[PDB]
Amino acid sequence: TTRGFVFTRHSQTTAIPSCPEGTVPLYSGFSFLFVQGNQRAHGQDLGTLGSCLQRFTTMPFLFCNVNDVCNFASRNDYSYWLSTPALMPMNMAPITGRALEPYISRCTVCEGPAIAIAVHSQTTDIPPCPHGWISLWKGFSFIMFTSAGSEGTGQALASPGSCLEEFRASPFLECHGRGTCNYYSNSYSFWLASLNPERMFRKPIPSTVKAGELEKIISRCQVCMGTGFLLVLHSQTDQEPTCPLGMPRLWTGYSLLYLEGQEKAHNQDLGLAGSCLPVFSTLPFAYCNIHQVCHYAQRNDRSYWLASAAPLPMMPLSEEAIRPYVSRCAVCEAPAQAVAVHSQDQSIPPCPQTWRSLWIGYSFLMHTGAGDQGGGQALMSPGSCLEDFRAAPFLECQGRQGTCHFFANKYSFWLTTVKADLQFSSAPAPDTLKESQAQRQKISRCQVCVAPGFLITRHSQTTDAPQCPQGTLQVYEGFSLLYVQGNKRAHGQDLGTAGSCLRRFSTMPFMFCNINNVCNFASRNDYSYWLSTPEPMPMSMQPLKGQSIQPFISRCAVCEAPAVVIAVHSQTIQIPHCPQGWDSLWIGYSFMMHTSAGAEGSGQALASPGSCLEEFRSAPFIECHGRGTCNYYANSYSFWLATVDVSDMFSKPQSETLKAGDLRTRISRCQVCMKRT
Amino acid sequence: TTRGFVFTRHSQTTAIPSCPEGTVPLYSGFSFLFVQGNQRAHGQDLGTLGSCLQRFTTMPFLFCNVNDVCNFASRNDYSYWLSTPALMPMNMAPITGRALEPYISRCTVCEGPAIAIAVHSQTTDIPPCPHGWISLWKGFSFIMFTSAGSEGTGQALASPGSCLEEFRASPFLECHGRGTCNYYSNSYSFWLASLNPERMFRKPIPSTVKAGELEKIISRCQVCMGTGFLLVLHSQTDQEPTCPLGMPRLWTGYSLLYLEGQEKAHNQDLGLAGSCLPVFSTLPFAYCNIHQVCHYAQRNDRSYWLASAAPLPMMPLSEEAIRPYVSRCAVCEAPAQAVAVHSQDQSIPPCPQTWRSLWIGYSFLMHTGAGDQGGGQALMSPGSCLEDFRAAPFLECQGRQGTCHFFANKYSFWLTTVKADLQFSSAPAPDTLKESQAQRQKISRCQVCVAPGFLITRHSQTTDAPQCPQGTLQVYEGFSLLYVQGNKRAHGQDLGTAGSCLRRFSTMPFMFCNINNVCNFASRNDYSYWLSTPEPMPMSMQPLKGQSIQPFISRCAVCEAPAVVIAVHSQTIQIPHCPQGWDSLWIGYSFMMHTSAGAEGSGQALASPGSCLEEFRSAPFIECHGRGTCNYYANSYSFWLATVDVSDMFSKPQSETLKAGDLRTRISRCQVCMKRT
Ligand SMILES: [Cl-]
Ligand SMILES: [Cl-]
Ligand SMILES: [Cl-]
Ligand SMILES: [Cl-]
Ligand SMILES: [Cl-]
Ligand SMILES: [Cl-]
Ligand SMILES: [Cl-]
Ligand SMILES: [Cl-]
Ligand SMILES: [Cl-]
Ligand SMILES: [Cl-]
Ligand SMILES: [Cl-]
Ligand SMILES: [Cl-]
Repeated sequence: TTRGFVFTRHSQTTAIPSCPEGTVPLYSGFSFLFVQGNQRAHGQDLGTLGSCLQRFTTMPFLFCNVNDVCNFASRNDYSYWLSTPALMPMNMAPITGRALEPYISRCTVCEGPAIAIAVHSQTTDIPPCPHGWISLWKGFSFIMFTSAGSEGTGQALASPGSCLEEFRASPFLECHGRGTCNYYSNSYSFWLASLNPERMFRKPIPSTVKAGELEKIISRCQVCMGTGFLLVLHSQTDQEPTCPLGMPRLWTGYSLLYLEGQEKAHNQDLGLAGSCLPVFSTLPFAYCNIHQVCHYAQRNDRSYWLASAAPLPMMPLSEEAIRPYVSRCAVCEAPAQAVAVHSQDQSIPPCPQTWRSLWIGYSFLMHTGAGDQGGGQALMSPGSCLEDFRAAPFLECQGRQGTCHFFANKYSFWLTTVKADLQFSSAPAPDTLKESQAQRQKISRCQVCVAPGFLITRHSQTTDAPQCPQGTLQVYEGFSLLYVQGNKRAHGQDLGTAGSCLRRFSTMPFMFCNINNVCNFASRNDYSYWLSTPEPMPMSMQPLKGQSIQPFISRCAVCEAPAVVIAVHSQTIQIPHCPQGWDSLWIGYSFMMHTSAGAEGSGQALASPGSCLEEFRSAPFIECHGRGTCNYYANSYSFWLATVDVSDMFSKPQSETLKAGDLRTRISRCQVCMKRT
Repeated sequence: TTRGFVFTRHSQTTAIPSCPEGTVPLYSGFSFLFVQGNQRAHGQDLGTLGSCLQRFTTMPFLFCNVNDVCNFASRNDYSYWLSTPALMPMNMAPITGRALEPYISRCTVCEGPAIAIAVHSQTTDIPPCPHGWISLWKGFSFIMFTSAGSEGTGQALASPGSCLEEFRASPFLECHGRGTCNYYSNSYSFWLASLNPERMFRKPIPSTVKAGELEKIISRCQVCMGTGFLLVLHSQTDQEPTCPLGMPRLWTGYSLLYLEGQEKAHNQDLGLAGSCLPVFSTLPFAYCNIHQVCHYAQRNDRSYWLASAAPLPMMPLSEEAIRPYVSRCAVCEAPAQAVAVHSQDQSIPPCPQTWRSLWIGYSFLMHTGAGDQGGGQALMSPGSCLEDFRAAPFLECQGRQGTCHFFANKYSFWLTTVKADLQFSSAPAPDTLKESQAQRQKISRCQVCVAPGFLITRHSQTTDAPQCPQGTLQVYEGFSLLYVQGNKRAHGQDLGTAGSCLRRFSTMPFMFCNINNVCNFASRNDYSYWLSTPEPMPMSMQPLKGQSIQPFISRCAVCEAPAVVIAVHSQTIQIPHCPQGWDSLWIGYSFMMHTSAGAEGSGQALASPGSCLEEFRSAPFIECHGRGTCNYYANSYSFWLATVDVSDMFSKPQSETLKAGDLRTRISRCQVCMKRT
């Protein structure tokens, strides 16, 4: 019955969890939440296999530099794991060694015949599964978390990872490269709140709860399995959108862009059903601390939503005045996966023949709100294809104040057109565009299409386009885009997805727009980052410009596969076996995250082929700028999953500095696998 | 007896503190710690008059945008105040309204005949004052603090503000524009630790203490008054420097650059005695939480120190191996204040005649270490003039690990030479310099001189240089530098100091250097920011380049004054009176901080003339880039101290959005005053 749809279940105890009825176990492990390296957090969604590591260690990664030197457990980095209810020592000492085992949650990776999703009631009642869908488990609506330095990450709200079966004010441990784990007083968990749906557009009522009553303010959820895929539509108006003909509507709601707790953004991809919340609030979440206290509407947190085209307000909108400004959404049951295609051109890109066209739009890439926070869309996701271009596509809600507003620091970023024959030859030509039609003519266009198969991306890490893996068919060739950085905020593209493969290269493939309806292209200090090749730097070590950039940029192919493709990781020097019933596509090294300018960066999902780079490189990417230059920089860092022998589990990490020939002895291996059908 | 040397004393109770014997009170108020606006913290040193505000409110500032609109208490910003021992409600409810009064510490601003400094024992014993100096009070060694989003700030370690008379695990309250204040579980205080001086170069011993024993790990201090000024020397070698002839040596130590707690840097200016710590440690501090628990060496914090010229290590230096790599320092008693003069030229700038020359060096501007953290030097401070140029002038110590190392992401930033006759005409010419002599020839030179008077800076906010205020003499004219941003990290120059007045303009007045001994100028994506003029943007709204930049840049004058100059702020629409015995220099508006790209920014000290801008402007500064462009941007924000009527004190801030004609009705006024002699 199984067809390659893989999810994780977490016990939150020392017990290894059983797979739900109708699904089969692939392997079990320890519940891995996120890493924090060079002050940057990078997580693995709890519903995906990347959150289940077979080998526990307080330091599951290492980092490498442009001098071809790697450092393991030798600086001041962190890892975080879901915990059990085991009580900590009374003297508040940390735990080390094998004594850690009773404290770490266990997990099991399961394969099912169809996708598993989470649905949330946003009340204290358990929501029903969508009609026809089968219940896998019930739980509590878990969103995000922060710990050291207020760094953290979150769950996609339609992922099973957003539905924890046991409520915990303190669901996770902070661990150090030093070998210790503990709970700390700034370790915070964030949950969807139980809301009054009649008060959507009214000021939140503050509440503080203590042990014995914490669950009275927490939303409930179910994880459900049903055939088909989820298609998400955002109207960008105050009217609910209608589903494509033949696709049943599962629910409607309000277009959630991101939530911000303790000044840390947690975004929902607009193409995923977690971006469609049935119950709006200026503050749809609460947070809890390790002292078994939860606070709702007691500090300074906020929310961000896609906006309608109602006229810009001159001052914050209060309570009921908010309603006409929030975009609506629908979640529809589709027979296959929808993807966005982008042209980097004024012309609308056609859907491949036999692929059903759903809508056409403009290429929406990323956004920044208050502070240095923001987020962005996956270019392979329909959430990157908005039917209506808007310089100001989103609003901010001031949480407790019960208002929303468009403040002047809001930026939207859009993929731009690129002249096909001028690639490399010239620097981006800066421009400032003040009229909406002028702007629309410089923005990349897109079309959302239903694909009969699955798309994966492969990167050659050379100047030659790679071949697709056995049994797949090349769709197009391109250039390996790793991430972009706009207004200092980094936003990545999953290297296993088509957004990491742009058909046209530019050092500045996007522009930004403000609430004054003025857009600026290549006119500030922004970046693009690309996987790179073995090409050595010039002896002068000056940045490359123009045609001299070409030999440095990795190429890629997007490949059409007949079945689902995943990556698995051994955490050893051995190649991990593909799960039974899956066939090998390629092998590689476990690539997890990266940072460069301002220590901003992004990372890979371990479940994705993008986490399995076929050639290890201490310096796998090059940094480009809107002014038309590219170079390597001394603070460009790569992060890799580490090997963990049985003797490395639980014990103090053996800190080490490794030079060139001895690097890959500590790098985990991986295999990219495709379900056999 | 008084001669214009002004400091603050804090009671940490509801009692208004008396001034120490031999000093006279100027006014009293409430103990103000820092603001957090647009996710950026900006503090007022607790030893300075900026930490004593007469009118308490939970929202003492507002912010303004490039559309000439200001917003007061309408977003999600914070203020922080020193607290009393008053107990909070049992249900953990926040406090609002007049009920806040018993919780806010009081302060008194005092004038004395000479400077007041803090000295720290780094033990549980009280240190003696330097020989001949008079004790003002005793206390506990307070460094820094973090709260929401792990934002916070710190005290200069030779400031009286680093010596709190009562130890408190929870010394401060977090307040909101909403009108609430409370303690939160992530509100952390950081203190110098009690250290074993025999274990300076050994691994820290971890400790966790609870109520009743917290002070057993906390350093003690005294605040002392003595005639003369402090001169700080850094050898950049493992040998202690010798004081200039005629200047008694007060102490020697190790060159502290910055400390990092919860991933937040707190820097010590290298020209201030807080950068010279007698007792080295890889972790010289501990932290406490509001649950009356303090932790030493239990997490992942670190320290940074100036380095010697010993050869670069291939792996971290462990314990005793550290010693030859840490720079030494001396603190000397000087008869007048020493300042740095910079040439922006290969030629050494001469000391003004009659000013005593102390040393010559290279212009050291800023630095970045792990993550997005770092700091920098005031160009008027001798700490910006290092005798030996070093691409890698500082090292990082990994705290608990008991190691130090030079990792590849470390950057040093140096002020560069500027061709006098090429200003404005051409964009900066990018260059990559790989040889030390080549680098030294592109770096600005400096000389440290003893000045017989005091220097202040005035900004015209027009294209004309301003006149110096009455009774002062112009030293030079220049361009108004507000701050720089390198590797995304912002670093400001106090607008009341000569570092905010550069004789030569460039959009890129600095370069950066890495541990591979390679320096890069105008070759990445860095910024400079300048006070601006009334010049309107071009209709195209494209960035300015070349000679078109000139009409946008504010000019300044540096002025020599016969006596100390301060600013005072009314928090009302009325001009504050100068203190008795002080004469008026100019009046203005209370300018506190600013942010632009990435919401990075800097701010002003309320004690400084730099916090008193003579013309209010919603958009007082323009953003320039290393590529040679300048423009205004929609996220360029200014922050101003707000007016607080008696009816605004304690009560809920009356949130308001203000347009152009009604802006200054909510802007505090100020006066710049000079001691009459
Ligand atoms: Cl580490
Ligand atoms: Cl803690
Ligand atoms: Cl809140
Ligand atoms: Cl604004
Ligand atoms: Cl740019
Ligand atoms: Cl570099
Ligand atoms: Cl506010
Ligand atoms: Cl809390
Ligand atoms: Cl620590
Ligand atoms: Cl490194
Ligand atoms: Cl630059
Ligand atoms: Cl802008």
